[PDB]
Amino acid sequence: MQTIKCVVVGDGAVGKTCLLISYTTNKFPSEYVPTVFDNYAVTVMIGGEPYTLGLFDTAGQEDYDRLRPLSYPQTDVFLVCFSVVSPSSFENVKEKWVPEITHHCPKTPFLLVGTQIDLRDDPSTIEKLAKNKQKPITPETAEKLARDLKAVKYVECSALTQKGLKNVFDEAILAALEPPEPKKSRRCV
Amino acid sequence: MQTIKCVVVGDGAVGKTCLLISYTTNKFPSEYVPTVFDNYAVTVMIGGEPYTLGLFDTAGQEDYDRLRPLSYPQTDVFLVCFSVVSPSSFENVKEKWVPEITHHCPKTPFLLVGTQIDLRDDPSTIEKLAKNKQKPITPETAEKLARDLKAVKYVECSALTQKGLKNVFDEAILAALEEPKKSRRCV
Ligand SMILES: Nc1nc2c(ncn2[C@@H]2O[C@H](COP(=O)(O)OP(=O)(O)O)[C@@H](O)[C@@H]2O)c(=O)[nH]1
Ligand SMILES: Nc1nc2c(ncn2[C@@H]2O[C@H](COP(=O)(O)OP(=O)(O)O)[C@@H](O)[C@H]2O)c(=O)[nH]1
Ligand SMILES: [Mg+2]
Ligand SMILES: [Mg+2]
Repeated sequence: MQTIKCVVVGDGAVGKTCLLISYTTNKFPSEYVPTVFDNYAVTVMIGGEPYTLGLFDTAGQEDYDRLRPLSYPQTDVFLVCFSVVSPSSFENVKEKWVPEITHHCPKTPFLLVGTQIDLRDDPSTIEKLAKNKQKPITPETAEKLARDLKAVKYVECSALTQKGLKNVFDEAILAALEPPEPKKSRRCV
Repeated sequence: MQTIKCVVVGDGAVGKTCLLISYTTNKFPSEYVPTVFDNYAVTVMIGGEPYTLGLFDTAGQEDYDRLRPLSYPQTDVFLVCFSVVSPSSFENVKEKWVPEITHHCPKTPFLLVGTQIDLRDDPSTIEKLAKNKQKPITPETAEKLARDLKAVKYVECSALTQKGLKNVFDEAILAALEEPKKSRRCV
């Protein structure tokens, strides 16, 4: 009916699934994260006419490297997710994710989404980080990464406390608004 | 999950493509052989943890000279191949290959690989060599060059009889085992 496909991507355990399910049901899956890689839909009211926002989840694990890209076709905006309290995923945004996306979808915009920020203050997570890199990604450093990789922008959220969250998706909606007739329509293919 | 990139280089017709295909499939391409712009990813088991061995082929032809190096980055070890029954390929190892490789990848180890050894007796090949060539590169001779050009070592094989072949890659595996002090990764 006038679609907006947004494919979520990011290392594993980064909180991709919880982020979507949280956004869509307004309830963080506090007992079992649905093990199914599913699409989601939300009828957004952009302007005056409704738009179908297609939220697509992905399987991050390496095993899916050769398959994952299959869902990429016709995407409008991407969300490269990384857990604010696991530098691991953050490094991968650069070394793995952004490249993959660009490779397959060169004209498709993408936002850098920091996830699990609520944990930026959970001591045990900090005490665990101890391994010298006992430092959770800060907005300061993530932002530059956005600039370098050319992300439309950096937005961060907590699927647990709902903080930001919706914003991430508004930013996703606004970044995806393809032009009118223009042969320059970033819709991936 | 933990790789070892191995790029094969050598003069055309040296038996590069069959060397790979035969090693990976266990059967010499008896009726078809591509040009290769392909990649083979055998799951090697080093230690206790699996390693993905990336076998990359290259188009040796002069035309590809400025482009072929595009695959060089991320390489752990090199295989400079030359067909034992074609001195031409041999000379090119020193004059062409090692340098090219050296310049591009100054820290990446490489191995001197003699190919098509089984031909070192096919009369026709021999009698054709008659034109100033009573000798197909002997291991001893190649070995010498190995020392000179500082290759990790000289290994030879016959993609046809698969003789030695497997060894070539083991040596390739052992040569590429990057300690964490200095990574010979071609940048
Ligand atoms: N007899 C023999 N010839 C070989 C062997 N491996 C390759 N060849 C010969 O190689 C020719 C082409 O070599 P190829 O592998 O296509 O050379 P490349 O382009 O250097 O990879 C084939 O037509 C031959 O059968 C081998 O071990 N034994
Ligand atoms: N505390 C906290 N845990 C989160 C948050 N978002 C995700 N998780 C957790 O992250 C882990 C994996 O998240 P999932 O959504 O399953 O990650 P995926 O691999 O990216 O789909 C689980 O422990 C979730 O309980 C968040 O904002 N807060
Ligand atoms: Mg998931
Ligand atoms: Mg070839």
